[PDB]
Amino acid sequence: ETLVRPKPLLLKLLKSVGAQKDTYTMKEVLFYLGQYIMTKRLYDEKQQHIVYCSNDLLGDLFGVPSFSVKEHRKIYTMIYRNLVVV
Ligand SMILES: *CC(=O)Nc1ccc(NC(=O)C*)cc1
Ligand SMILES: [Cl-]
Repeated sequence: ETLVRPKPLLLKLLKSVGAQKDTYTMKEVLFYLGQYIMTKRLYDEKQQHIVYCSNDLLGDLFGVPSFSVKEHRKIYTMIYRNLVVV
């Protein structure tokens, strides 16, 4: 029950999947992020652990063109840089 407040771009991403609160648990942020990736089918249909996020809000957010869902350290860093732990 780490509570977080997302930065503007991450809030836009969360609201695009129906999450309109301003404060979240980290678990909620990760959940919505995964729902965003799935709905927009940003993962590679043949290599489904690879997310291509160039030219998308998620890439603008993360500042990378792609990442593997298995890269937890990198993903947590990119998420942390886009919110404030309160
Ligand atoms: C179904 C599936 O792929 N589950 C899964 C569980 C855990 C992890 N990684 C870690 O817990 C670090 C990957 C995939
Ligand atoms: Cl932002």
